[PDB]
Amino acid sequence: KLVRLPGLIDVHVHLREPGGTHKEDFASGTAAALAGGITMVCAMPNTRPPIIDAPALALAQKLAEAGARCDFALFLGASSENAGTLGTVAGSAAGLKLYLNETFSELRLDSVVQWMEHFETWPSHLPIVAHAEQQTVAAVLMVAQLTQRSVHICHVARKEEILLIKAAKARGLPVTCEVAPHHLFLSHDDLERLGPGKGEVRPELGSRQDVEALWENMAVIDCFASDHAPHTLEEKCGSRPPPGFPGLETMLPLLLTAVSEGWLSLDDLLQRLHHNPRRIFHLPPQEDTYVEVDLEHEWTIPSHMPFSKAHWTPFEGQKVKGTVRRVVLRGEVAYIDGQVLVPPGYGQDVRKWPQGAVPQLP
Amino acid sequence: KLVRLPGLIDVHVHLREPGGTHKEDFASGTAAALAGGITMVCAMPNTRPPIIDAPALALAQKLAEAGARCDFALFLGASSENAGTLGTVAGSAAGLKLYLNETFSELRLDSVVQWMEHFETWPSHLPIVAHAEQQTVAAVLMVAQLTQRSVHICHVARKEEILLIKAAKARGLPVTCEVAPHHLFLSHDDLERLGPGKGEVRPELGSRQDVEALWENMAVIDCFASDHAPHTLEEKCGSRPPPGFPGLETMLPLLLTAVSEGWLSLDDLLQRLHHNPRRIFHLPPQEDTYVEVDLEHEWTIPSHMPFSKAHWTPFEGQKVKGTVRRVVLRGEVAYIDGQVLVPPGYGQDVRKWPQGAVPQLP
Ligand SMILES: O=C(O)c1[nH]c(=O)[nH]c(=O)c1F
Ligand SMILES: O=C(O)c1[nH]c(=O)[nH]c(=O)c1F
Ligand SMILES: [Zn+2]
Ligand SMILES: [Zn+2]
Ligand SMILES: [Zn+2]
Ligand SMILES: [Zn+2]
Repeated sequence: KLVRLPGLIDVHVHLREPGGTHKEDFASGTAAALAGGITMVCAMPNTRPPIIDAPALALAQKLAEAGARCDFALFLGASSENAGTLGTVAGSAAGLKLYLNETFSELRLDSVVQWMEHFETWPSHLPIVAHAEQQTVAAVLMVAQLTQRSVHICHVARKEEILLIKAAKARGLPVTCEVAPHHLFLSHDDLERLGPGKGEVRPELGSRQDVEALWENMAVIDCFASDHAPHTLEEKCGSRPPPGFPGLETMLPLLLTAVSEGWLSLDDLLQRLHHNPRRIFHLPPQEDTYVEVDLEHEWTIPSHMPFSKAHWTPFEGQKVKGTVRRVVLRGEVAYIDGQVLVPPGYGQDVRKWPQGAVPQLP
Repeated sequence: KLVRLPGLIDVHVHLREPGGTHKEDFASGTAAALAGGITMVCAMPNTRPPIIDAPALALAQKLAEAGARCDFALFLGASSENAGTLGTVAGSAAGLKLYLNETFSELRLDSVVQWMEHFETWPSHLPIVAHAEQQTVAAVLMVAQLTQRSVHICHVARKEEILLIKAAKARGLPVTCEVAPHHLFLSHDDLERLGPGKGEVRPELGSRQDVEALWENMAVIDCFASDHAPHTLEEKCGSRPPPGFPGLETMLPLLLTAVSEGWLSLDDLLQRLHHNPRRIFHLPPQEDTYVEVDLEHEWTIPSHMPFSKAHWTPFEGQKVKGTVRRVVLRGEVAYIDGQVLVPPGYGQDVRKWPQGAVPQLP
């Protein structure tokens, strides 16, 4: 007996096109998405060139429209130079992403005053999300209150962070957050197995106490999002390993295993992979779209999942219960039992749908 | 310049058919809904006969399918005799409604043990909502924790109640709630104008401090819902006035006025009249459905709105800014500038849509 789920949404993926297509491209990454039961993705802007101006966004839109197999929205990225320049294209993006900790030079902000400038100039009705670790969570929350608007915290990974967000919500502050599967299912205990290269990720893997705190505070977690961050094994095992894990193909099997174990309910999962992503990012419904899963099938994650060009996974060897059997996207069979059946280019930019525009006052 | 909104959802209406059709019927009440920018309603079960068994639900479904002009789901009602008997029809209903304070004999529960029995036997994946005032909020929350499931509190009307819910959410308990417009825009101060008959409503009108507490704690309010409770003027002004206000045609104009005044944002409104209703009750999207509003037009609420058979309103004389200009429902023009253009029977039972079934484990 298969269970029908709505089309799931991952609001945090890195699809590496343009400029890193040996790691992933729209076609391979959205294949990975569909195989993971994900029918809509929001793609981060730290590509090469990064999506920090209108020409780069225009290029990325065409690459995505030609390569994506599932539907998508594209983030714009904040830079030290583009505050106040994005007004005409802001509504066409998923939102604005701030890299407030480590990143490459083009996305680095050197002063909290630059964060303030972005919060002040980005249209107030559109989403802002932040990579903000440890005290940076408190700092960006302060900037949000000074400018009287909301903020969404990406990949919350620590007891410290979820408890700060919990306190902020108790005071009625408009903050939401997401958690990635590696911060719920991996910890320091796994670093010996993974090694120092494979294990590199930002936010880093937490302690067992961090993991337990995120589970205990599930009510504070608005979304799950993979932070699909593909790099090849050569790169992860080399002399300057880049941080990040691929995760699209493993995130739903891991969470379905947790559901089967009673760690959270099926509704808890669907709030965090469907309803709350929709409502935080104003993402439109997908007509005739659904995912059929088998909650009985037991399997062991292999050394690499079939589709991501990363060709490795930190979850190798984990026993899971739950698998994606079939995905229907806008009335076409998109995935069955390991076979992707929609071509590159089938996916669409949801921000161009009339129902995908963010409502605003005139 | 008109603003396009998604199709709004009111999860708490009384449409009085069967058995009170001089007060309202599916056709007139859903006309009122469309004129208020509402494209989907959840209808309460305290009709005559009340919707407390499978035959009554079957009758109500046909009456709604023949009379409704917008889409709908129908609540089942808890009784002293039907716990453990609703399993085969539960998934076809909006949810289960508990009347825990005043109601008529057929829906009265005489013991908290009967509440426990309903929480124990109603399928755990389906919604339960409660009329639960003052300490009854705490009592039903206790029953929800004893049975390890969620509950939704209807029309929260008091500082006492919203602060108790706030405390429950801070402890991570699965509770949501709704607030009706009369508890945000009317108070004790209005009882002299309204008189003792018109002013009868349950929950009663609150103090200015109650109203201010609900606004201050907007972050705790998950949904707005009208509690559209129509009775004729003759009945409201008679010797045994029934409690309740009509509200479908006034609720969005009132809240749009608040948005124009800066009391809450347009997003705050759409979370509470669209996204959160969807996700709490697992209600499906409506394809090709949207509402165009004019946020500039100033007008004064008259002595009766055009469509509700109640033919009166407690908001008479309130100055509002904001009006519904056009409603499109599933690709047909449903309402323009005071004219309803879809016939009785156009509306459908969303629980019969494949996307409208509540996901559950096998
Ligand atoms: O793009 C990446 O690889 C990446 N990887 C990470 O582990 N963290 C990031 O914040 C990031 F942008
Ligand atoms: O149906 C009604 O009129 C009604 N009216 C109210 O004012 N409160 C109720 O709880 C109710 F069921
Ligand atoms: Zn990041
Ligand atoms: Zn990332
Ligand atoms: Zn009630
Ligand atoms: Zn009611």
